Amino acid sequence: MQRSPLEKASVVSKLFFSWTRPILRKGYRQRLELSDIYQIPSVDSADNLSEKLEREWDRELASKKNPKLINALRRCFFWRFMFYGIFLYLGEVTKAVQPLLLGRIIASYSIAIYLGIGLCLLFIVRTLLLHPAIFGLHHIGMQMRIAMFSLIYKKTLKLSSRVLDKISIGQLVSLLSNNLNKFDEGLALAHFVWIAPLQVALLMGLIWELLQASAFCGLGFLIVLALFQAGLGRMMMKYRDQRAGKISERLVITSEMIENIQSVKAYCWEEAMEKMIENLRQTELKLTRKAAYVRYFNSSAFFFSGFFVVFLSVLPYALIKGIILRKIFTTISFCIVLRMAVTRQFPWAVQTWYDSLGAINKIQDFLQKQEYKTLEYNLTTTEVVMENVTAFWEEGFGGTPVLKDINFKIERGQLLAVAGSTGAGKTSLLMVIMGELEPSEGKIKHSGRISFCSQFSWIMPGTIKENIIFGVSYDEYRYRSVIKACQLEEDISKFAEKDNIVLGEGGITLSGGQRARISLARAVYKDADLYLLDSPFGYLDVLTEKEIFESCVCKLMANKTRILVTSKMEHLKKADKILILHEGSSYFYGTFSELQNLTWNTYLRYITVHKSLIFVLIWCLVIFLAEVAASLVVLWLLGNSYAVIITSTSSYYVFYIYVGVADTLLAMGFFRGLPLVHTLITVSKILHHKMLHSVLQAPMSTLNTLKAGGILNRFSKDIAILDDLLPLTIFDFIQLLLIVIGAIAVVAVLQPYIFVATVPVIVAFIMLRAYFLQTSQQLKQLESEGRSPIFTHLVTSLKGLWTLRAFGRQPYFETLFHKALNLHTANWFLYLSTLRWFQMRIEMIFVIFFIAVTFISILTGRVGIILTLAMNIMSTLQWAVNSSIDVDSLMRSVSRVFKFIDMPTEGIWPSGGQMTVKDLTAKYTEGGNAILENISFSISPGQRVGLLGRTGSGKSTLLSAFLRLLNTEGEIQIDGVSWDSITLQQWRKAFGVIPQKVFIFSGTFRKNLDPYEQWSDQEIWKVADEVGLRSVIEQFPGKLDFVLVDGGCVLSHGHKQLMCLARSVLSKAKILLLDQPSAHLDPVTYQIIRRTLKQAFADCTVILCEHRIEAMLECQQFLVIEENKVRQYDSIQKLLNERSLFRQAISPSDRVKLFP
Ligand SMILES: Nc1ncnc2c1ncn2[C@@H]1O[C@H](COP(=O)(O)OP(=O)(O)OP(=O)(O)O)[C@@H](O)[C@H]1O
Ligand SMILES: Nc1ncnc2c1ncn2[C@@H]1O[C@H](COP(=O)(O)OP(=O)(O)OP(=O)(O)O)[C@@H](O)[C@H]1O
Ligand SMILES: CC(C)CCC[C@@H](C)[C@H]1CC[C@H]2[C@@H]3CC=C4C[C@@H](O)CC[C@]4(C)[C@H]3CC[C@]12C
Ligand SMILES: CC(C)CCC[C@@H](C)[C@H]1CC[C@H]2[C@@H]3CC=C4C[C@@H](O)CC[C@]4(C)[C@H]3CC[C@]12C
Ligand SMILES: O=C(O)c1ccc(/C=C2\SC(=S)N(c3cccc(C(F)(F)F)c3)C2=O)cc1
Ligand SMILES: [Mg+2]
Ligand SMILES: [Mg+2]
Repeated sequence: MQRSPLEKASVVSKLFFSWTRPILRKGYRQRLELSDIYQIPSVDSADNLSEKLEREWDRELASKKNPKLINALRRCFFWRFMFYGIFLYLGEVTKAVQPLLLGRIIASYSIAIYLGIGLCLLFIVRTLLLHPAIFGLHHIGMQMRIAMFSLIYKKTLKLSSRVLDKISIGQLVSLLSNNLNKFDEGLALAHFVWIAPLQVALLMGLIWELLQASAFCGLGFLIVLALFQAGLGRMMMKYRDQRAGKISERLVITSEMIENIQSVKAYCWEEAMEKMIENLRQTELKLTRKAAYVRYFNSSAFFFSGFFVVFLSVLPYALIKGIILRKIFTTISFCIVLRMAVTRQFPWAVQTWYDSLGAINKIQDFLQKQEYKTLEYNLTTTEVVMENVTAFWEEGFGGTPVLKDINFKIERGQLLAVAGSTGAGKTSLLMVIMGELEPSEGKIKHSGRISFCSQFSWIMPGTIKENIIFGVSYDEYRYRSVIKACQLEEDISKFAEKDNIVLGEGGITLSGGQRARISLARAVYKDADLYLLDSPFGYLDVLTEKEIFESCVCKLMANKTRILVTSKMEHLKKADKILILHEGSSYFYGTFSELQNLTWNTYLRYITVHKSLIFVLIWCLVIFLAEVAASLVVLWLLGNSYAVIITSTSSYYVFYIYVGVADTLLAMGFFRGLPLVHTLITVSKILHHKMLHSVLQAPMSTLNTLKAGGILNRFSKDIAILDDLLPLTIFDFIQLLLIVIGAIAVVAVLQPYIFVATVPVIVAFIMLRAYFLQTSQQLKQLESEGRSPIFTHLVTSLKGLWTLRAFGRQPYFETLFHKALNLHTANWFLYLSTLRWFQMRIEMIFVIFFIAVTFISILTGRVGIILTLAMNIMSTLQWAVNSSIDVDSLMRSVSRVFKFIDMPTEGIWPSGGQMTVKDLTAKYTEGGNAILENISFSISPGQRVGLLGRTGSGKSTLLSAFLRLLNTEGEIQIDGVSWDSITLQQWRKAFGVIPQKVFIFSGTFRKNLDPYEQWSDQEIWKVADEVGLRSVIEQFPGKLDFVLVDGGCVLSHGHKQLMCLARSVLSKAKILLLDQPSAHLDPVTYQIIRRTLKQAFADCTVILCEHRIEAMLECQQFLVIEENKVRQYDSIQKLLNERSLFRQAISPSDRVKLFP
C-alpha cells in the first residue's frame, strides 16, 4: 500500500491532475492488482474526522438550548465551502461574457483579430477555474459523510434496550445507503442557489443592451416556468416519503428469509416468501412510477422553452418597430445561457439543499435518542444483593411485572442455582442483574466486573481463537487451560487449520453444541468478579455436560462468584444457594437442606429483457427520422414592418435562426418520454423477481459462501439505481444523442466545412472515452464491492449488542468499523480523481480545436455566424460525452444483478412410511472430507427410531442427507420409490421436519404458523391448545393478530420450541424428522412433547434425535453415530451395557426409569 502520490505532487501536477497518469497506464494494459491501490491521505482518516466532529457537536449540545448539527458542520467546513464557491462563480461569469464577444464579432462582419484572441483566452481561464474548484467541493462532501457515519455508529452501541426494539436493521441500512455516494457529489451543485440569480441579473443587463424592455416578456415566461418546476419538486418529495417505510420493511423480511434459507428449503416455503416480497414490491412500484412521471416533466423544461423564450423576447420589439434578423440571431446565444440557468441549475440546487437538510435532520433525530445507564461500587464486598426487586418489560405498564419482589444474596466464591419452568423469568432476572432491564422497585448492588454467556450463542467473523480472545492479549497458559476444560480439543483437532479456521458470522459451519461451547469458552477466558450463565449445557449430551460442569464450573472457577441457570438435580446438589421462581414470583429461596426438608453484452441483455422497450425505442427512432425529413423539406422550401428581410442582405440569416431552434425542434414530447420511463421501470420489476427466485433456488454449497452484508448490498443499492436513477439518466442521454445527430445532418448541407470539421472532434472524444473506461470500470467495480464489509460489520454488531456491552469491547468494535470505512474511502477517492482527469482532458481538446478553427476563420462575413454554430455543436457534444460516462457508471449495477441471476440451480406414495438406505455417503463440499461414510440400514413402517451420538458427530448431517440438502451419494428409498425417480419437490413434500434452528419471521402469529393460508382459525386454535400455546398467545393485545418483530423477541426459548412443534403438528406427513425438539425444556414441559408424540403421530414413522434420556424410553429402534459410522441397536439397555462412561453419567432418576 504505497503512500498517496498526491502527497509529494507539485503545484502544477496537482492543478492538472497529472499524478493519476500511472494508475491509468497500468489499468489500460493489465488487470489491476492489489499493489496498485494507494493509501488514503492522512486528512481523510475516519479516526481524526470523527474526533473533530465529535468535539464540535459535544460543544453544541451543552452550549445551546436548541442544538443543531448544522452549526457543528458549519464550524468544521464553512470557510473551505465558501473558498471554493468564489472560484466557481468566477468561472461561471466567463460563460456569460462569451456571447457578448461573439455578437461583437458578428456585428463587425483589424478589430476582429483582437476579438478572437480575447475570446480564445476566455476558454483557458474557464478550464483552470471550474475543474479544480469542483473537485475541492467533492472532497468536502466526502469528508462530511465519513464523519457523520462515524458518529452514527458510536451512538448505536449506546442505545437503550427499550428503544432498540423499535429501530430495525432495515431502517439502519437504508439510512446509510441513501447518502453513500449521493451526499458526496451533491456539494458541487449547492452554490448555484445564489450563483444563478446573479447570472440572471448580468444576462438581463446584457439583453437590455439589445432589446431594451422587451426582454422582460421572456423573463416573465421563465419566471412562470420556474414556479411550475417548484410545484413539480414539491409534488416529487411527497411520494418518496410514502415509499421509505415500505422499502425498510422489505429489506427486513428479505434479510431474515436469506438468513434462514435451510429452514425455508426444509419447509418448502419458497413460494410463500416470494409472494410476500411481490406484495410489498407492488406498493413500492406504484409510488416509484408516479415520481418518475413527475420527474420527466421536470427534466423536459429546458428543451421545450428554447423557441418560446426567443420568440417572446423579440415579439414586442418587432410589433412596435421593424427588427433586423441579425438581432434575432444574436438573441439566441444569450437565451441559451439564461434558460440553462433558470430551468436546470437553480432547481437542481434547490432540490440538493432540500435533500441534504432532510438527511442531516434525520441524523440529528437519531443522535438524540435514549441511552443505556447503570451503577456499581468499587468498594463493595464482591457480593451480589437483590432487595425486593420488581421489573416491568414494558415501560408504559410499569400491567403484570415479569419479576416481583425477587430477593437473593451471595458472598464471593459461592454458586447460586436458578431453577424454574418456561417463562418464569430466569433470562429476565439475568437481564435485570446486567442492567439491561431497569427495575420499577428495588435496588441491585454488586461490583461492575461481570462475564456473560447468553442462552442464544453469538459468533463473529474470524478464527475460533479470535472469538475466544475477543480483543485482549493472548495468554498461552490460560487459553490452553480453558480449551482443555471446555472439551474443545477433540472437535478442534478435526479442523484442517485447528482453531485458525475462519468462522462465518453466526457459526454457520458449526454444530449447536460446538457454538455453545465456544461461547462458554469465551466467557470462561475473560476474568471477572461475577459470572452469569444461561443454560450452557443445553445443546450438549450427558457425558459432555457432566465433564464440563465438573472441570469448568466446580474446578476451574472455584473462587469466583457465580450464577447458573439449571433444572438438573445433580447441579442443584452442589449449589450453595437455590432460587426457585414460578411466574415471576419467588417460590423458594434457600439451601438444598431446606428444599429436601420441604462489455456490450450487458447493454444487449438489458435492452432485450422486455419487448415493450424495443417497441418504444423503435417508435422514438421512427419519429426522429420523420422530424429530420420534415426539417429538410422545410429548409428546401425556404431555399426555393413586422420583420425586415432583404434579398440583398440578411436573407441568409433565416436558415441560421432555424438551426438555432433545433433544441426545441428535436425535443421528445410526452408521447415518447413517458412510455420510455414506464417501460424501463417495468424492466426493473422483472429483474428483481428473477434475482430473488434464483437466490432461493440455489444450492446450499453456493449459498454458504455469501456474506449478509453483500446480499444486503445487492438487494438495497443495486435495485434502487435501476428503479430510480437509471430510467432518467437514459432519457437524458437519448435526448442529447438525438439532438446532436439531427443537428449534424442539417448543418452539413448549409455549410459543408462545419461537417468536415465536427468529425475530427468526435473521433478524438471517442478515442479518449475508450481509453478512460478500461480503468474506470475496474475502479467502479472495486468501489461497488467496498460497501459489503461496512454492511456486514453493522449487521454483526447489531446482533451482538448485549454481549458487547456486557464485556466492554466498544472501543475494539469502533476501531474495526473505522478500518472498513477507510477501505471504502481509498477506492472512492481514486475513482473520483480519475473522473476529474478525464473531464479536464475533454475540455482541453475542445479548447485546442476551437482555437484552431477561430484563427483559421479569422485568417480566411459569415465567420461569426459559423463560429456561433460551431460552438453550439461542440458544447452539445461535450454534454453528451459526459452523459455517456454517467450511464456507463450506472450500468455496473445491472452487471452485478445479472451475475447474481446467473447462479446454478440446486437440482398415495407416502403410505407405510417404510425407508431403506444403501451405501450412503455425505459431504458438504466436493473434494472434501466425508462426514458420513458407508451408511446402510432399514426402518419398518410405523416405527420409532432414536438417533444418538456425542455433540458434533453428524446427527444433523444425517438428517440433512435424508432431505438431500448437501452432497449425497447412495440410494434412499421410501415405500419402494427411489429419490432419483421423482423430482426434489416431490421427495421433500413427504417429510415433516423440525429444525434445530428455530425460524421466526416478522409477521402475525397466524402467518408465522401458516404462511400459505390454508388452515382455518378454528383448527389453528385447536392445535395451539393441543401444544399449550393458548395462554401464551392470549397474553398479547392481538390474539393471532399480534405482529412479532425481531424474530420473536417477545417470546421465550421454550415458546419458540412449542411454535415449531405446532407447525409440525399442523403438517400431516407420514415420515417425521425431529431434531432435538426439547432443547432447553424442563421435565414438566417435556410432558407436552411426550403426549404429542404418542397422540398426534399415532400412525407415522418417527426418527427422533434427542440428548434427553427419558425420550429414549419412547423408541424401539436405535441408531448410534460413532467415528463416521452408524451402528444399529434394538434395546437401549443392550446399548448402555456396552458403554461404561455413558452409563455412569446417567442420572439416578434416568437409571431408575431404565432399570426398574
Ligand atoms: N423482550 C421482551 N419483551 C416483552 N416480554 C418479554 C420479552 N422477553 C421475554 N418476555 C416475556 O417475559 C416472560 C419471561 O420470559 P423469559 O425469557 O425470562 O423466560 P425464561 O424463564 O428464561 O424461559 P426459558 O426457560 O424458555 O428460557 C415470558 O412470558 C416472555 O414472553
Ligand atoms: N456447513 C458445514 N460445512 C462444513 N462442516 C460442517 C457444516 N455443518 C456442520 N459441519 C461439521 O459437521 C460435523 C457434524 O455436525 P452436526 O451438526 O451434524 O453435528 P451433531 O452431531 O448434530 O451435533 P449437535 O449435537 O451439536 O447438534 C461437525 O464437525 C461440524 O463442524
Ligand atoms: C459593451 C458594453 C456596452 C457593455 C459592458 C457591460 C459591463 C457592465 C460588464 C462587462 C464585463 C462585466 C464583468 C465581467 C466579470 C466580472 C467578475 C465577476 O466576479 C463580477 C462581475 C464582473 C465584474 C462583471 C460586471 C459587469 C461587466 C463589467
Ligand atoms: C449581479 C451582477 C454580476 C450583475 C449586475 C448587472 C449589471 C452587469 C447591469 C445592470 C444594468 C446594466 C446596464 C444597463 C444599461 C446600459 C446602457 C447600454 O448603452 C450599455 C450597457 C449598460 C451600461 C448596461 C450594462 C450592464 C449593467 C450595468
Ligand atoms: O456546461 C455544460 O454542461 C453545458 C455547456 C454548454 C451546453 C450547450 C448546449 S446544450 C444544447 S441543446 N445546445 C444547442 C442549442 C442550439 C442548437 C444546438 C444544435 F442544434 F446545434 F445541436 C445545440 C447547446 O449549445 C450545454 C451544457
Ligand atoms: Mg431463558
Ligand atoms: Mg445438530
